[PDB]
This record gives sequence, structure tokens and C-alpha cells, in this order.
Amino acid sequence: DRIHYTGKELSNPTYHDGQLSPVVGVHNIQLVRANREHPEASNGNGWTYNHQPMLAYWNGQFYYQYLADPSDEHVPPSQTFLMTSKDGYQWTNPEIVFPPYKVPDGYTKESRPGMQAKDLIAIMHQRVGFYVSKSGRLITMGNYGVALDKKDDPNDGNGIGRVVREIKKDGSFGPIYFIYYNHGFNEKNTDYPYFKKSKDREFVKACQEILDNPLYMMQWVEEADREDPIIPLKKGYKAFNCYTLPDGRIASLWKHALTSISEDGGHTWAEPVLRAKGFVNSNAKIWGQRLSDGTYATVYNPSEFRWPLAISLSKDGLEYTTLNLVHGEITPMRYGGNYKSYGPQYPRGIQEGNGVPADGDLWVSYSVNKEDMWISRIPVPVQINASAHADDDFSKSGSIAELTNWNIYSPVWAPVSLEGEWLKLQDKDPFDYAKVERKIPASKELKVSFDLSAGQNDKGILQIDFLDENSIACSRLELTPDGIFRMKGGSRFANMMNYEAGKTYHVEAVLSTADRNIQVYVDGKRVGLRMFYAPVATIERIVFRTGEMRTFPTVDTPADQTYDLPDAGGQEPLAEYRIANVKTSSTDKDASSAFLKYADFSHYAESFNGMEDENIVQAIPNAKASEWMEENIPLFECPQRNFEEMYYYRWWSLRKHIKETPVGYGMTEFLVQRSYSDKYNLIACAIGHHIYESRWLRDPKYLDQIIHTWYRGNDGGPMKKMDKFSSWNADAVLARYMVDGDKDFMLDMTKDLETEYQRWERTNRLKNGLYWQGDVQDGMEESISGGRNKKYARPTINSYMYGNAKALSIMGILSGDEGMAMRYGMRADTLKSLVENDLWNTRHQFFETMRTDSSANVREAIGYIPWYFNLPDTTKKYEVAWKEIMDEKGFSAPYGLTTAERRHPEFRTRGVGKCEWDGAIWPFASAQTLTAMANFMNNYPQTVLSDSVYFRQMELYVESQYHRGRPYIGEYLDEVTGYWLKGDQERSRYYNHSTFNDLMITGLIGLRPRLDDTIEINPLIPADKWDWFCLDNVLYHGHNLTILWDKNGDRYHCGKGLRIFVNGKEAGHADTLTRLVCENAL
Ligand SMILES: OC[C@@H]1O[C@@H](O)[C@H](O)[C@H]1O
Ligand SMILES: [Ca+2]
Ligand code: NA
Repeated sequence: DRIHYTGKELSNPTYHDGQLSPVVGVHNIQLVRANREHPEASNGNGWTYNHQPMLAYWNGQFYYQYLADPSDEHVPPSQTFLMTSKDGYQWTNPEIVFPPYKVPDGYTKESRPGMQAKDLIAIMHQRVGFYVSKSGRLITMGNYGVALDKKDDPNDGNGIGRVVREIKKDGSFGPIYFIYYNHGFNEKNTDYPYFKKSKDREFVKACQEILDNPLYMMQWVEEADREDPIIPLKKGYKAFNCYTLPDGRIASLWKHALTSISEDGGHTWAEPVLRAKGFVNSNAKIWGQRLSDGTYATVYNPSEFRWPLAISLSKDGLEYTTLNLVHGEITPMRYGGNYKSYGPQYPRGIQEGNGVPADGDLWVSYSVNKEDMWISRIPVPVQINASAHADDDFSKSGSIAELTNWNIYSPVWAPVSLEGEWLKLQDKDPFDYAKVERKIPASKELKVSFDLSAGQNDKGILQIDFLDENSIACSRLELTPDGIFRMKGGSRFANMMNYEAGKTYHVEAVLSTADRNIQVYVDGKRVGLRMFYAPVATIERIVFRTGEMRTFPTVDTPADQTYDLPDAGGQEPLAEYRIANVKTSSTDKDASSAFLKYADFSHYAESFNGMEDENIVQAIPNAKASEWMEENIPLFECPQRNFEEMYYYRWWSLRKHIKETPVGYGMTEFLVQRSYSDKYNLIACAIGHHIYESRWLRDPKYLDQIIHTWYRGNDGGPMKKMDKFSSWNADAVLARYMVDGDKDFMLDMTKDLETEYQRWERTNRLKNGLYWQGDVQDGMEESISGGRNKKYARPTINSYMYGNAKALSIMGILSGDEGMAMRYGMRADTLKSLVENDLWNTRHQFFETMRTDSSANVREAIGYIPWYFNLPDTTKKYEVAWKEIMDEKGFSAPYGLTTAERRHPEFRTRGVGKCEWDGAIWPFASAQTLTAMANFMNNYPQTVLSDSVYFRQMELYVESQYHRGRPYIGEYLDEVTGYWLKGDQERSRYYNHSTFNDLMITGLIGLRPRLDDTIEINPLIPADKWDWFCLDNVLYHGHNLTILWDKNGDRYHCGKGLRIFVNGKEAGHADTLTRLVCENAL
């Protein structure tokens, strides 16, 4: 429909930069610095009105056209220059491309009776300067109008006409011809031939493409004859540009952000034309385009004044959501003159079809004060914030072109180069300074370090500011021209020390928002402590600048400037400064989180403590929980409310069970005092679940102690009641190692785990080799297949021990104990056969309990436990068992997965509300089933279950964890009604007898933990389920992982698609959601 702005962010015109934080890596590069007094090729021979640039990319080179008069706008002479560059930093000297044209003596106007032209030079004015033809030829174009005095209009449509000439591959120009004649002008009374007279047949064809193209005719409306038939839309809307939307339609922008649409390539435009709603724009033009990443961007002055120069982003070319800085400086205007006004202005980029710069970034040409010519480069995909602190070695970079993390303001006479290891700042400019900004993650506690060297101590200045997102400097450090390194405390400064030329100084600055101070160390010695002169919430930028900041101009300055400044062409004596090894760090508790911040999710914990009473308090009370969470949890977000809420609830629930005991932390299952628990109310049944979920906690002291408390909490040794429940806890300890990477912790647990395995082996094998367990001792009393006081061979314990044997064998390889590897290796092989041969029911095609005489002939949730440890072959015969996930006669029920198949006669026939396992949904089981389903779908060639099927069950598991409208994780629930079956009894509250966040992280987000240094993800969120999602602040293998998906690129602004970040640096990428693997990035 129409271009519009919906962002809340505004630009404040009492500041030069608007209090807009810039986007990352924007380089401001001055191309032309006016100097009347010392005219030269490189400044267009001392002309001081230089304005209205145009840009194109052709044969790997930038082409930059600007126009100039000697001093005053619409005061002759007047010409148009051309400039080139391979990289966009180092430019060739301005070359006169359209020279001054003679107005015929005796020219007149209706609006100027009695006046008539004598020896009068034409004024030039184009809204459009370039065209790449279909045959790859580059045509540049200009217009000549007439001004009989300074108050006259040469874009009145009584002009002379429009000229063109070819720019050739070799640099040289072709001849100059007219392409359009204003009324009363023709071949007979003009100084260049008509374009058609050229004998270059293809040059004519190229010129003719411009006339035939209606999108170019839209840009001639201002200068051309009024009502000329070749102008598609005849109303005089100003400085047209346009771009192609994703659907093929063309959107347009003119001055004051007027905007339309065209569904026929530019012949017609949707009435009524109106301002883009929510945009802030005036005279100084707006520029929009598509970018290499397929998104869009607008560049404009968001102000009735012509400052700052800003960028707003859009994913669809219509709805613009952001507003940040491109150019916030304002060189003061050296040379006065007619209609010149302060600030960066007339932004204009590359039309569609006229070039793609090889680096894929956004380059935009603009003037400053109608005086100096500039270009800015903005890295695409455009990034707002720094995903990673500084650790910059400049010797790795050949030229500033490669410093995509630094923002650079670089005037001609205050340039920014590299000198190997050093980022260098030169300043011989009285009216300007060199400035570099380094944007970093917004931080409350901040350390910043770098080496600093001056080339002098008797001249110039350097200011070091520490800014927030609204450009508030919280303190400043200064190298003074009277030889001192000092800090700003308030109005008063503090002299920290003297300084010397040519000497490296290691500067470290330690800033704290909370404490509201800065400490400055130089060579390990503290040399200054002051308070902030201005308070901030966070610091996001360090700025190095070769000058004091400039107060002029302001919103109250008069727009017209009659004066030149004193010594306008002169120079300061050269000052140099150098910096190297810029490091930053933060002690903030979520500093490891690359994109998400805990403050945006702190509300979840707040809601949970407010929503209901705190019945039982153990080590971490509710009042400290929000805080514990910040320190310990990976952050997650997605567009779906329930999944997100559950993510934060299951950590907030889990933490209640961290319990203080004399021998260390332990992890409870019931909060209430159970009659049969061991010491400290501990229960062994779900230790597997506890470890699998708690391994993602970042502070290891909790899980370290919880484990040690089981195996060593009872006079040095194991707790007694590990004899009471079957265990997969050796697999679970090796599951922990796969997430934290800590060999030592694990290898230390090996004997304790061998003791355990061997105990179960002595006590609980039948004579054929299979393990037996009574259904009670699996934690599954009154199960259908069963066995209260029975020694049936249940696929639970048999699979748990397969897992344990497999685990201990691996611990053997890593121990260096090749005997233990083998011994437990064969224990693994053996149990794998006994399950595959003796427990596969061949009628049912399903793993099932074997009673003393034959199979129990009932499919239960336990029949999916062999895949919890990847027990089965990849053969197709087993795939069929997973069909029962999607069958309402099997396990598919309204609120998730049943514990037994629903088709069975005996399903849920042993009463209710006393913990029965003959059908009802048990989170314990559901989590075993989903972990196994995850393993199936990840590690097996497999056609039975889609992404959608996995997601469905996790979604149902989310929906099931509510009670009275609030989140709730109870013991067990009704498969049809969703009723938690102990009701409002206290004992079921916050029950810790399952996983959820392991499932979120390992199945859904699909971070697959491994023994080695490959990172493997494989989300089971289906294509198009969610426009974005992100798992951040994960402590995998002593490195900080972020995993994110951004369909349109507009959620995180770091690219489209799926991405892995290790410590905030990208490690891999994928256009869709599939398996994405990053080798050796740890
Ligand atoms: O069915 C739940 C039982 O009670 C819990 O204490 C144990 O985990 C399990 O044996
Ligand atoms: Ca200066
Ligand atoms: Na701001």
C-alpha cells in the first residue's frame, strides 16, 4: 500500500547527531574539502559551493558526480565534476565532466521584464546523473538552466536542456550531446550536437533507453518543460527515487517523504500522493533502496533542520521500524554564500540497475553545508548493536576498509589510516577533527583497555568519551596541548599525569554505572578516580576524537550565512594520536549473552512469585530466584507466549529443589516431607531427569554438589535408597560431560559409577542375562505390563543399563583404561541384543515388558526408552513402533502422551488419585518419550514422524502444565481432561520428576550435545512455525553459544536464516532450518 514509519525513536535537533546511536561500522569519508585560498585539482580548483551528488558502480569502480559554482548557489559560473574509486575511500581528483555552458546573449524570461542575458553562464542542476545501458555502457547526464540573478529559478522549465556523454572503460570521456531540449531550443541554437548525430550506433541506442525508460523521466520533471508528455506524472514532486518491492511493484520517494506505488514499471502512480506517515523529513531529500540481503533502508535527515543524517530499516520496503545515525557531525561552514545551509544533506545512492558495489554494503553520497562532498559506507546486513565485546588487533587489517567494527569519521585534513598495529588519527584541520567510535554491548560494569601513543605533547587535543545510546558521555579523558593526561570530574578536571610524545602507554579504564565512577590505570598504576560527570544506565560506545565538540550550529542559528570564517583556507599544525589492542569486557551477569538480555525476561520470575504463595523455601527463596536465574540460565525467546513462559517457569520451579544439606547441595523431588525418602528428603527415582535438566545451569557448584551428595553424602559413600530405584545415572553423568566439557569432574565419578553398575548387576539380573525390576522400583506402580514384587524383564532397567554400560565404556577410553572400555563395551553389546531379540514383541512390533512366561502384550511408554540411549538398529522394522505417537488408539491423547496404549482393555482400570501408571500422562514418561523421539529423529534414517509431530507433543506438554490458569508442574494428569489428578493438594506443587528445558534446548531448538569439538544443531521447529526464535547464554564446553532464527532479518539484525554464534562471533549459517554443523570452533 504505502511507505511508513512505526518506530518510536525520534531525532532531537538540539544535538548534532540527534541522540541517535549509529549502526555498526559506518565509515564517513570526505571526498572534497573546499579551499578557495589554495586551489588545487583535488578540491575542484577552489570552488566553495559543491552540492547535490549522484552515485553509480561500474567495472568495479565508484563513479561520483557532483555540481559546483565558485561560491554562491544559482550564481554563475556552474559546472559538474566526476570522481572515481575502486574501494570508496581513495578517490581520483574531481574532473570537469560537463563544463560551463553559455546562455545565448538575449535570452529572456516572462518573470524578468527588461532584463536580458549578456555573457551569461548557465547554472547546472540534475536530480539524476548516471545510467548503465543494456549493452554495459555508462552514460552520465547533466542539465543546464538559466539564472539572470541570484533569486532566479533555473529549474523553472524555461531552461536550455539536458546533456549526456559516455564514460569509457579506459577512464576517458566520449563527446557531449543533447538528449532533451527545453522549449525554444534546438540543434540550430545550441553548442553541442543532438545525441542522434553520433556514429556510435550503440551510444544512440543507450541514450534512447533513457528516454524510453519512464523511471528516468520521473527524475527530469523539475528541469524539463512544464507538462511535457514524456514525464509520466506531471506534478512537480522533487528528487524522485524508487525501488522494487518483494512483490515486483515499485515504490517511490520524493522530498518531504512523499510516496506512491506503480504496478506497471513507472508509467502510472497511485493517487493521492502523501507524506509517509510517521517519517520526519523536510527539503533535503530522502533516499531508499533494496540492499544485498534482500531487506530495505531509507537515508534522510529526520529533522526540519538538515542534521543528523540517519538510517531507518525495513524488511518489506513499506514498514520502516528503526532510526539510527549515519552522520552526526557538522563541519562548520567555512565559506558563506547564497542558499547554503548547515549539515549533511542531499543523500542519494545508486539507482537500481546502475551497480552493486562488490562488498554488498550500502554506500550513500551526500554533501555537507553544500560545501564539502562526502560518502558513507554502511555494512549490510545492517546491525544496530554489538553482539560481542572488543578484542581488536589492527595488524590483522590491511586498510581501514576491513574495520567493520569501528565507526570512522575521516575528513581530508584529519584522516584515519592504519599503521600496522596502530589505528591512527591525524588532524591538520582547524575546522574539523578525526573521530573513531567503537560500539560494544551495552554494559553496566565495563573495562576498556588499549595502548595509546601521541606524536606530540605541545599541540592539538584528543578526547576519549564513554557514551550511552543517547550520546550522553558519562566521563571523558583528555590529552591536552599543554602536556597533560586528565579526567573530567565535573566543571573541574583531575590531572592524572604528564605525557610524552612517541611513547606507548597502556590505558585501562574501569567504569561502573551502579557505583557511578571511573578508575583509570596507566601501566598498572592507578592515576585517576572521579565520579561520572553525567549518570548513565549503560555504556555502549568508546569515542576517540581529535578535538573538543562543537556547539555551533543550533536550532536557533540563522539559516543563511553571509560571512566566510577567519583563515578559511588555513591549517592547524599537524597532531597525531595512535591506539592498539582495544579490548573491552563486562562483569555483568548476562555479559555472556550475545543478543538477549535478562532484563527483558525478569518479568517472568516476578509474575511467578506474585501469582501464588511460596509454600516451602529451600536454598534459593523466591525473593532471590529472579537473581539466581540471571546468573544460571540460558535465555530463550520465541513469538509464542506459552512456550516462552514455560521455559522460564521450569527453571523457576527447578530452582526450588536446590536444597542445603550438611554434606553439600542436594536435589529434591517432592518439596514436602516424604515418608520413604533418604536423608535430606532425597529420592533416587528421577536423578537421571535432574542431571539432564540441571546440566544447563551455568554455575556448576549446584550440580557438582547434587551429584557428590548422592554418591558420597553418607559417611563418604552412596545414599542407601539408591537401592530403591533403577538408575541410568552413569549415562546422565556422561550427558553432563557432553555439555560442560569437564573431564576431571566426570573421570573422578567413574569408581562411584562402577560401584553402582555392578551393584545393579549383582542384585537385579535374571539367569538369561536380562535385568528385572518391579514396576514400583522403576517408579511406575500399577502399570499394565507390571510387576509389584515381580521379576519381569522390563525395557526400562534393561535400557537404562545399556546406557550406563555404554557410558562407562566411553569413560574408559577417556580414562586411558582400555580394559574398562572393553569390559563395559561388551556389557553394552550384550544388553542391546537381549532387548532387540527378547523384548521386541513381533506381533505388536513394539518393545515390551517380558513376563516370566511370555510378553506382557501391551504397548506402553516404556517401550520407547530403548531410543533414549540409541539402542535399536536403523532397520525399518522398528520405525513402525513410533506410529503409535500419532494414533489415538495408541499414545496420542488430547493433553499429550499416555503411559500405556489407549486401545488396551486394562487402560486406566486401577482407580485414580493414588499415582497409577496404566494410561495417565506422567511428565516423567513424557520426557523420556520426547528425549527418545528426539534421538530417533536426529540419529536414525526415518520417515514416520515429521517436525510437526514433535512440535505438537511439546506444545501439548506446554498446554498441560497449567492449573487454575497459572503455570503448574504436578505429578500426573488425565489424558482427556487435562486435570492434574492430585488436584489442589500441596504435594504435587512444583514437582521435580521430569525434564522440559532439556527438551527445549536438545530437541526443539535442537542443540545436540557431543563428545568432540563439533557443534551440531538441528531444530525440530517446522518450517514457518515461527518467524524468529533464539537460545542465548548457553554454556556449552566453556564457550558461550547463541542459536537463532530470523526469517526476515528484522528481529536481531544480523542476517536472515539460522545462525550459531560462539562468544558473539558467528560460526555458521543456514538459509533454512535444517542440520547445521560447525567443525572445530571450540
Ligand atoms: O510414582 C511416583 C513415585 O513416587 C516418587 O517418590 C518416586 O519418584 C516414584 O516411585
Ligand atoms: Ca581540529
Ligand atoms: Na536514542
